[PDB]
Amino acid sequence: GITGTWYNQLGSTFIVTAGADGALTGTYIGARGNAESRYVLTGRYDSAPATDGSGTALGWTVAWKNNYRNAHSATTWSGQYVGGAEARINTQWLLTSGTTEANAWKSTLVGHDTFTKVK
Amino acid sequence: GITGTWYNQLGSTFIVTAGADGALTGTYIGARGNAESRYVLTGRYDSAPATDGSGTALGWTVAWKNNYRNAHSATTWSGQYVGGAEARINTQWLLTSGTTEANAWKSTLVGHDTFTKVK
Amino acid sequence: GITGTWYNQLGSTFIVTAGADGALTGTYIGARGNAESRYVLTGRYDSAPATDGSGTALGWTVAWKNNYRNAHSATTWSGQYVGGAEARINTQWLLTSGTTEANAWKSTLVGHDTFTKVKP
Amino acid sequence: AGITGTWYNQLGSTFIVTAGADGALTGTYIGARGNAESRYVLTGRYDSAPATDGSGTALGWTVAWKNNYRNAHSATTWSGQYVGGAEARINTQWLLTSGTTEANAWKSTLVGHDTFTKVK
Repeated sequence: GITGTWYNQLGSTFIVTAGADGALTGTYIGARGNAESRYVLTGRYDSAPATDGSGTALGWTVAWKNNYRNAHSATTWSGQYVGGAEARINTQWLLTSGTTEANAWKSTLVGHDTFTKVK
Repeated sequence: GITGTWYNQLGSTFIVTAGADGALTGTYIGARGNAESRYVLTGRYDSAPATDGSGTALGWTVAWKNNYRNAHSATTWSGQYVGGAEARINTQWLLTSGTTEANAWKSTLVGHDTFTKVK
Repeated sequence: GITGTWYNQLGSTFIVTAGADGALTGTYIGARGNAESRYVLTGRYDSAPATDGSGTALGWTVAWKNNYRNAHSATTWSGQYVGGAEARINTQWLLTSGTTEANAWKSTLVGHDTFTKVKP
Repeated sequence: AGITGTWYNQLGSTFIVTAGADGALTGTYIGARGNAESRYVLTGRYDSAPATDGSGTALGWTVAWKNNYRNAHSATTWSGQYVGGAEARINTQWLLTSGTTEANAWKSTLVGHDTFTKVK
């Protein structure tokens, strides 16, 4: 149930394929929906989750460089998939920007996001 | 630079390869260091970093399932590689465990890890 | 504005008074709602926020010890109050438990809470 | 409780705290510069009856970055544990939230870690 298209609250889309070996691969698209707004995503997920109502643990990374732009940063999302009619991926995220050593204390933003199969 | 064998403060080993396409691929070997403790890692990095002294942003994910055990959890690391002599990768991490909706609020741990090429 | 009784999505109640000197003081009441689940809270907030439509930064702590029990843990919430129609405080939080050295890598939980003056 | 006194981080900041019998933490945070313009009030909570099995003492505290001389419209919360001994330390994780507009709330909060010791 993870393979497919997921949308967040702020306009982004990510298309992902969950491979049988635990791999997540796809593309993350920023609000602009532009070719310049498409980035590669890669991650991992628990390919044999509990069937007791627990979610399916997963994570993925996007580095914010493509052929058109580079923000010298990477985001990682860590969270869980929950299936059913109200299916959702609930995540918390870390965004790290390349900095000098003196500025390393403010290198990393933290936040959360929920994705759904419909907008 | 990034490609090689790295060690965290606690005794774990991260064997990584950085591809020209921005990809990170490798294997994580927990403190014990036997086969049952090896897990697949995948991630992404900024393959064209700034030239002004800043680090190179990167992230990766490990899902804690292999052929021998499954913890129904995944860790994502978010940070930056700082080169020179005494190369290091400084990270913050998020470990999420699959949980029921009732326990979702305690699903994610956070910490920090620093990796070096010297055990 | 910030002073009052606020509720999170999971049933808890936050009773707070915002002092003129930037002090936050109050009581946190867990979902159960009985006296065994009342805890003291203390914090700080920006008492002179920007006038450009930014939120008001704030934070507070609750150690999870009262006269009835002691979880050997403490939670800090960091966030901003956003005024308006349906006023809210958006926060992220860190809960650290006391642990030994060998287990300090799993001491700290991270999460997020949204509070409103209207109870779910 | 071992906690009262002066604590230093590696980046050059100092904090002076008093640990109250009731679980109160009160004090002053002094940034690297060292002058009055770099002094701010701190308040928090700690576990006043920690376990005796060698586990750390959970605590947290908040500073809002406003004094009489300046206002950065932000606040930090530190969540951690005190570990006693000859080389006592407070190990923490922190969140720094800045007040922002709603359109920028997604980049409102930084996370990091810091360790404080009794010797500079």
